[PDB]
Amino acid sequence: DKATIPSESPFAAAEVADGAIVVDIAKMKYETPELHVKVGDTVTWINREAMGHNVHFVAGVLGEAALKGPMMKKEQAYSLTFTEAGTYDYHCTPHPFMRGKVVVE
Ligand SMILES: [Cu+2]
Repeated sequence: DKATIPSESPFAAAEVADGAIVVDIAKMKYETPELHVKVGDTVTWINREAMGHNVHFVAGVLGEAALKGPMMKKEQAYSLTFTEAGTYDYHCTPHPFMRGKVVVE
């Protein structure tokens, strides 16, 4: 896979890891819709809003399978550790007008 999943469950915003690269979700948007990171980095999405959101990568992007992340409640978080250079587009499953990308290089 081009990413590993530290936790299949969301977890509390306060539990975000030192060194994680944070993307806030607020105002029905990924607040950093184009993020550039290094191989080995952990990206953590944190939902800052009442409405639930996830991150969803279709099949062939992070590996063979689609990665449909868990729904994050307000002040919940979810991480992916990127292990290979590339450009990885994602969207929010319930809100597909929410689009983002992670560029690993
Ligand atoms: Cu959403």
